[PDB]
Amino acid sequence: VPRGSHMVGRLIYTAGGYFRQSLSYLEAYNPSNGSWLRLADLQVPRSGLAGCVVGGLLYAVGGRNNSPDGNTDSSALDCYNPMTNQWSPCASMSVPRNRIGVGVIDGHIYAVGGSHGCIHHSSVERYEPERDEWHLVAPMLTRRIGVGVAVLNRLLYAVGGFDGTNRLNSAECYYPERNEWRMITPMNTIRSGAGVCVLHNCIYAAGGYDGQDQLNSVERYDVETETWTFVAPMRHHRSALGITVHQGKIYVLGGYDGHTFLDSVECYDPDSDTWSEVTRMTSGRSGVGVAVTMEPC
Ligand SMILES: CCOC(=O)/C=C/C(=O)O
Ligand SMILES: CCOC(=O)/C=C\C(=O)O
Repeated sequence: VPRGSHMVGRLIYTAGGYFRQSLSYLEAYNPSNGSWLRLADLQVPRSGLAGCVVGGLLYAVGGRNNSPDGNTDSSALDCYNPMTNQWSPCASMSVPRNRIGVGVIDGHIYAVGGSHGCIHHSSVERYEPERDEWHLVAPMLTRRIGVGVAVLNRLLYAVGGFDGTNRLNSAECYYPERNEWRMITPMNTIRSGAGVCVLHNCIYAAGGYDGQDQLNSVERYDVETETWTFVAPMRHHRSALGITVHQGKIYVLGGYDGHTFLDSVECYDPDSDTWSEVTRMTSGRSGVGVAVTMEPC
C-alpha cells in the first residue's frame, strides 16, 4: 500500500502555481519523514493547471502562464517520469483550459471546463496515454472554470466553479457508458476554486471562493444518500488550493486566503474529523497541480 515499484514510498507532488507570476516549480513532499525535494522544473510556467497520475507518470494539464511578458492560456499536456526526472510533451488538448479540473477513470485522463480568455468552457475531453490522443466527449450542462473534479466508482464529478457570471454551488456527474452528464444535489456553499477529492465513499469540497470571501469550510457528498454534510473546517481560509489523498488522509496545499499566498499544508484525519498542519511548502503559492506517485531517482 505504501511501497510502489522498486522499493519506494509515494510522495505528494505539487507542480506549478502562482506567486507574482506563474511558476515552474515541481516539488515533492514525503509524509513519512517530512522532507521536500525540488525536481525538474516544468518546461513552461503555469498556474491554474491540474495534476494527475496514470501508470505512475505525473501529468500536468492545462493552466495559464501569467508572465510579465505576456499571459497565455495552456492546452498543454506534459508528463513527468519519476525514474528519469524529465518532463516530456504529450499531445495538446483541443483548446486552452485555465483553471481546469481533471479526473482519471480507467487509465484515461478527463479534462473539464476551464477558461480561454473570456470564454468559459462546458467542453470536456478525454486522453488515452497508450495512443497519445485527446477526444472530446459530451460537454457539461454548465460552463465551469475553477471547477473541482473527482472520481468515485468509475464516475466523474464536476463540482462548483464559475460560469462567467456567478460562482456555483451546483455539481454534476458524468456516466461514461451513456456519455451523459446529470446534475446532482448542489452543495450547501457556493464555491469556485475549491479543492475537490474523493475519500472512502464521499466527494469532498474544501475551501474555495464564494464571490466575496475565501472559505475554510469543508463539505462532503455521500453518493449513497445524495446529501452534502459539513465536516470540520480547515485552519486557513483558502482558494485555489492544491488537494490530494495520501494513505487515507486529505492533504490541502497552499492557496490564497485574501491576504497572503499560503505555504501552509493541512492534513485531514477523517477518523477524528480534525485538521492539522503537517508542513509548509518552500514558498507560498496558489493554483498548483497536485498528485501522488512513486519516489523519484
Ligand atoms: C489502466 C491503466 O491504469 C494505470 O496505469 C494506472 C496507474 C496509476 O494509477 O498510477
Ligand atoms: C475579487 C477578485 O476575485 C478574487 O480575488 C477571487 C478569488 C480569490 O482571491 O481567491
